[PDB]
Amino acid sequence: DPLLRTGSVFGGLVRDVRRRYPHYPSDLRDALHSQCVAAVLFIYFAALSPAITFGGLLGEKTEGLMGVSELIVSTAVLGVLFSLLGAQPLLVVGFSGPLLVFEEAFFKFCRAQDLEYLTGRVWVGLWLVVFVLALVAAEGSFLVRYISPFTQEIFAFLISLIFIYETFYKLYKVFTEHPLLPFYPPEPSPRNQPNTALLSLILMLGTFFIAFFLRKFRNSRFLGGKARRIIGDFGIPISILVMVLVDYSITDTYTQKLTVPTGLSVTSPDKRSWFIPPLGSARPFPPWMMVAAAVPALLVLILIFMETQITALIVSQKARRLLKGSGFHLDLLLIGSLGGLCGLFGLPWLTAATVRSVTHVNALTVMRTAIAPGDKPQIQEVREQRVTGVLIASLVGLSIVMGAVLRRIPLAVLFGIFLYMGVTSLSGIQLSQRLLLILMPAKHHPEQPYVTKVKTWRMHLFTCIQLGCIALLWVVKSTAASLAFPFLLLLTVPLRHCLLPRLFQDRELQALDS
Amino acid sequence: DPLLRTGSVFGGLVRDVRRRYPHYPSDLRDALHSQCVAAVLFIYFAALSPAITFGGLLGEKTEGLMGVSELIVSTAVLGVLFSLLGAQPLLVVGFSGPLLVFEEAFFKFCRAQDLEYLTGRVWVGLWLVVFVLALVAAEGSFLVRYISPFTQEIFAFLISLIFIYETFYKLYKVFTEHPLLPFYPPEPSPRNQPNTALLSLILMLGTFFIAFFLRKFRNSRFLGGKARRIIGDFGIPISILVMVLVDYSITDTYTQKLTVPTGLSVTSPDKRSWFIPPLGSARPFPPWMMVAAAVPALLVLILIFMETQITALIVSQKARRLLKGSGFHLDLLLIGSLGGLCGLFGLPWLTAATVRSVTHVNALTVMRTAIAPGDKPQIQEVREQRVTGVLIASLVGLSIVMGAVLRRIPLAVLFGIFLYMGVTSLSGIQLSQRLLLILMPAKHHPEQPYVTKVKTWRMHLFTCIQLGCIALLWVVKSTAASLAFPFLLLLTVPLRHCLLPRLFQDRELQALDS
Ligand SMILES: O=S(=O)(O)c1cc(NCS)ccc1CCc1ccc(NCS)cc1S(=O)(=O)O
Ligand SMILES: O=S(=O)(O)c1cc(NCS)ccc1CCc1ccc(NCS)cc1S(=O)(=O)O
Repeated sequence: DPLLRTGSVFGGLVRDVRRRYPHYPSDLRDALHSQCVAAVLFIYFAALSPAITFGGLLGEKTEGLMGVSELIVSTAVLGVLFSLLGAQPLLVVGFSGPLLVFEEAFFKFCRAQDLEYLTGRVWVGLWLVVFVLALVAAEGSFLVRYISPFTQEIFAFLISLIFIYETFYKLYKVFTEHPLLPFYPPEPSPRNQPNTALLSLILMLGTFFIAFFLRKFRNSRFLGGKARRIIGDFGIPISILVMVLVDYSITDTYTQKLTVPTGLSVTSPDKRSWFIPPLGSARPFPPWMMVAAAVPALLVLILIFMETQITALIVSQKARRLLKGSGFHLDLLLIGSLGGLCGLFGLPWLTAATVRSVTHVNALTVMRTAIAPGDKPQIQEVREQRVTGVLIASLVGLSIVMGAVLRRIPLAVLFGIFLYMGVTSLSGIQLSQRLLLILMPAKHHPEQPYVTKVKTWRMHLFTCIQLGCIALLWVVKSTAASLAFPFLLLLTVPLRHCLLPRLFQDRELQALDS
Repeated sequence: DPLLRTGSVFGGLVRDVRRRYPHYPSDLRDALHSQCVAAVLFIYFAALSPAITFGGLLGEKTEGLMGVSELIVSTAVLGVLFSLLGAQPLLVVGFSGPLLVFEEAFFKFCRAQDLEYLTGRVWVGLWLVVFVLALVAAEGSFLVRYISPFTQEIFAFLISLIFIYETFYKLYKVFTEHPLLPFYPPEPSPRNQPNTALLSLILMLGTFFIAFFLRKFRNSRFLGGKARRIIGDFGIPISILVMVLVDYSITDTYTQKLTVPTGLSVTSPDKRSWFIPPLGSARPFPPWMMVAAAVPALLVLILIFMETQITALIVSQKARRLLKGSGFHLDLLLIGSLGGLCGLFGLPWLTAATVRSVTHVNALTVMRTAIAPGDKPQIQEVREQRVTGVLIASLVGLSIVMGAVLRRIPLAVLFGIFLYMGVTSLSGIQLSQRLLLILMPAKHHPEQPYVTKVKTWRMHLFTCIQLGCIALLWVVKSTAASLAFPFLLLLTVPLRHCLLPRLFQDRELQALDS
């Protein structure tokens, strides 16, 4: 019962520490195997590229005040610290879209009001630290028990769908950069090149298909058990290596490759330095902003809380075989304090990543080798340790001095890897199965509790409600009011706890929503 | 059994006619369904393109004396006649590689000895007719009982492997004429075009994958049974239509398309006419060639007999549920007489096609709708009728006046269709399963009679012997002694009936070889 209120200050944090910290030698010892290496290799590529993309976008939006190096430094430091001190070291911290939206809006507000951007960020971080400490002190992390699988399913489905849509847009943009033309006259990124877009499509599809086939090969009967396990562990590294070699063999055509800033330096050394004075560099900071910086701190707190808590709820589900423990009080305090302290150095705030953490947990899941003939395998154990997160964060940080190797890796292989990750992420959601059940006839439905105890027409209405909520949420972030997305997401708890029982019966709700 | 000798002249032919001909109204009536349309649409494309390819090759080899229109006319006429009068109307007649080799060798011999080519072909055809009549009269078609599944599996495996290899050398060739170049300066088939090879590869892979996925969709649970059956029947037409539409949407890039001669005319109207005088056109024909034309007739008879009889053996296997009957005496007489009469008009000889007939039978197989969960589907029936062959031959003949539609179909879609056909053809051979069994561990082998009653190491030796025979046969036709391939193939019957019992036991041979 980690969500029970004790009535004493710092009680939940004390319970979390006392529950988790004794297992530390086990955490250090569990990581000696070959699956951890494959997980590290996969998740390092899964985590490095979003840093580059969001650093480029941030540099575009904030006129070069924050760039790629800032995001890389923040990711490395925060990930290392959280993995070393967290109670759930299987979470992956990084930048996300809502944080980018908030940063852009805050930059617009600061520019409109003739204020300094980084000093305002500093005071926002300080107020966020104060608010997070106050919230943790009052055991405010017990509201998580009010978050039903309704909201969790909606959030996960929307996040994975958005992830998938963005990979396809970045391929489309390749083809508009390099259209297929009848004539290519002979001649600052290259433009209007032949054989580029089709080769990128081929590389993406090949990487995806090799990864899928090697994943399917695990449950076959060919070769020995040890060889099957080893080959299935390293399916994604094998796909990446094979497609990189295929791309390297062809030396006539231009393909876009990974680029990283070289050296540890700020993006714009003339405009700013590493340390941001809290009282102002060129102008005094007015005290009224010093006082009024609480509201953006409140918005950041709401964003970080909702994201981290929903991710922690999804990761620690009972069907996923999580044993060593869970952290609902320590992780929030760690993330909030580190984010608030990051403001003094002009570094962006971070949160828990949903797709990356889910993929990290999936990569470490061990299935039973005694697979029943013609039966779906079941989870044997999940390996819990602290080495993988530290190694991933260290590699992300050290990627700055490893640009020579990274310049040989095309982006289409990473596009295929992202497609594989997004497709795999959608298979662990009950909404996916209840959406597949719509196409099949009613006489072929499995023996799930929401099939036998609920009428067929009364079960499809729940799925329709969830789909409508997801569509409304996507429509709202598409527009310019995307800053109100978290409030709209938290609004689904009153909907389930006040309006849903008025339509459905308690028995139906107990089986459908569990 | 139809393989028993009666002791009277024309006894086997009389028995075959009396067994098969009463079912004629059933043969005409069985064709009223939707699967026949899909089979016709698939096999028409399966049959038309080899005529074009072999017509081009024949025109190259014979200096334009025989071309594409001659092959089309021969295919149409012989197919229509055989389907109307045959006892096994599920066979598909057409040109093959061995026939091309014989024609090239005969042309070389005629050129070296200063003789006319078509008159020699006329006399070869007449001697072939005489030999076929003599062989059929003496009940010589009872030697087919000495052809064990050893030879049948060897032949089928080799033929399918060659088919697949040739589909990948015509894409390699497609890439070779259109290499990927850094620069494409603007400047008789087009050459050195951009975006052609990669687009052809994409079209091939897309057609193959759509066909495979739609074939897999048959055994799923989505949608109703009727919709599943209808969609699975038309998987290959749907793949072809979708990929043709995709290619048509892109109008910037050059792709090679189907071309057919227009009008009904001889390839070289100046050199020859439709009728070949048997006494000589420009020079008298020496009687010594008139007498000595028996040996090439013997070679042609051996080739046609072996190919047609092996194909008929493979098609009429007991596991394939053939009911209306089989023809071992009527089909040989029909094919031999029609081929011999074809010589007078300067048309090439035809034989039964293995891959095309196997695909034709597979396309008309009906599987039981009561599919057991987690179990292989069972064959319910095979639709035996005469309409499909007549329609396919008529369409092949009429394709001359339908070039406008045919010019919009790229060849890469057909390459993908050929790959699908070749892959599907290899799944009905026991050698395929016994070759898959090598990779799997000995504790996972099924309960087939060649597993339980034979030691594991003693069964792998039979597969090695078969593979060595196949490799030797392929090596022999690669070289210039490919005219002796049929003799080498028939040499495998003494090997099985004289040498194999000296090594294996009676029980081992009975279990391993049917
Ligand atoms: O976070 S994602 O990995 O899906 C992502 C990937 C790319 N490119 C390939 S790494 C580009 C953008 C995104 C995230 C886009 C996004 C997601 C959620 C929200 N919520 C807004 S309240 C907003 C965005 S936004 O950046 O398009 O505004
Ligand atoms: O008969 S096939 O459909 O495999 C074929 C197809 C193509 N091109 C695409 S339709 C080209 C050639 C062939 C057949 C080649 C062949 C097959 C068997 C033999 N054995 C007789 S000794 C010989 C040949 S050959 O034409 O290469 O000599």
